[PDB]
Amino acid sequence: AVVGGLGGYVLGSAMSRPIIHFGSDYEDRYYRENMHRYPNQVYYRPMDEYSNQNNFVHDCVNITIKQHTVTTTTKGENFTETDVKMMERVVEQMCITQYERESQAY
Amino acid sequence: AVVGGLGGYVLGSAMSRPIIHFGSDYEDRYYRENMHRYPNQVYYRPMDEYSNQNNFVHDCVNITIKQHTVTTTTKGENFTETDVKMMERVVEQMCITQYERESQAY
Ligand SMILES: [Cl-]
Ligand SMILES: [Cl-]
Repeated sequence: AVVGGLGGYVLGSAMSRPIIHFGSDYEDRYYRENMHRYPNQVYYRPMDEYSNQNNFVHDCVNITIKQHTVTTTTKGENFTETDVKMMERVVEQMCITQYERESQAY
Repeated sequence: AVVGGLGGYVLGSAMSRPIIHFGSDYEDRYYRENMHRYPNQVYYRPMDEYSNQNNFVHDCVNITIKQHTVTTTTKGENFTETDVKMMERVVEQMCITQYERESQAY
């Protein structure tokens, strides 16, 4: 799963994901709980090619996220405690409905 | 991607994911925003095999979630507006760090 025109991009080394503080309590908790689903390294082009930080960082952010997006994974890889708790509730309701579907039609 | 011992399980038809109301504002919003990452149909065994709803629903919930978990997808398939906003912020910080890594060592 390689995004187009990745040639001449280099993958840097892992780093620690920044801890960010958004105002909202939702964003803060969401970020803690989900930050591991995001990249911990970026793609970039050689410095000998840039005139400033801004351009460097434009290509790096764009391509890093595109590339991270095309990457395959299992749905289960992504889920968290929260997802898990939430599927158990909704999948239970749905199985009760399937049950009713089966009793009525049977 | 088939979980073991799926034989004799049947996949029911899609339904509308229930809308659930948890007390917490986090859970409620999280669920709206994420409910589409969860199944909209379940696996189950023939009714002629059960003595009650509870057993039917035990197998159905367990296997449906296991099976949903092993299912492949792209990381980008999973992301939402929120994930996207969040990656743009963290991937920007990281690209700034990679930048500093490159300026110092260069
Ligand atoms: Cl590096
Ligand atoms: Cl059905």
